Amino acid sequence: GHHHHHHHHHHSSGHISGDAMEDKQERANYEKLQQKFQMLMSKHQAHVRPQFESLEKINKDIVGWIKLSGTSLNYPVLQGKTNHDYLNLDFEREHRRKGSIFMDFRNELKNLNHNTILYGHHVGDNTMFDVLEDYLKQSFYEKHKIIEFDNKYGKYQLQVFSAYKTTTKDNYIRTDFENDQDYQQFLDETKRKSVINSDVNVTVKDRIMTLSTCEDAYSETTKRIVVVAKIIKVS
Ligand code: NI
Ligand code: NI
Ligand code: NI
Ligand code: NI
Repeated sequence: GHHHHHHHHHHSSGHISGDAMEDKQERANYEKLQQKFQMLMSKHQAHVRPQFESLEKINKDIVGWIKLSGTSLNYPVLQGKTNHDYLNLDFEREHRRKGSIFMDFRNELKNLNHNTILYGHHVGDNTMFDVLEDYLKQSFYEKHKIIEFDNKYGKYQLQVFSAYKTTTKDNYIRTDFENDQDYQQFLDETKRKSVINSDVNVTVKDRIMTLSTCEDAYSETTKRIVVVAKIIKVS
């Protein structure tokens, strides 16, 4: 008939059965929010501001939405005053190990900085940023070159051009650069590190978005997966 998932998923705790009740409840909350957002989008076909003004009623910290068709990446983007505000908090401001997909506290929304950074968990249960790992394969990249990114000030597409693995020590990412030479070096370095080949033209006149896995404090994880994309304005 008309099914969004392999199996039917109950949303009310009282009807959720089986193992991992909590995980299923967390999943239910995202499914509910995805539905609310999808209806908002289909309704405001000519704009994007109303969609987010509606989401802000839930939490003013919801500053965007990121979605990749055919994958589990379909979540609200949170932003706090630090890069750990939403590390272990969901969009309802409830404590959750996986937290939220969140934007670096330094980034602007109305007029994007040179490099906009989003962070998310990668626990390997096919949620949040687990999808970034799939980008390390050329086959997957080719079929998922465009990611949707929306915010109150516009609708964008992220044209993926680099995916690689690094350490968890690499904790300082620049949002803007001293000059074109440094930005050019960053772009060149980004393509150089990529384990996948891309034909995307990115120049110093362009803006990019960095998607990075992020781990819990005092975690054993040693590697991070990074995916970088060129930001394209849709409407
Ligand atoms: Ni079933
Ligand atoms: Ni269920
Ligand atoms: Ni049932
Ligand atoms: Ni608390």
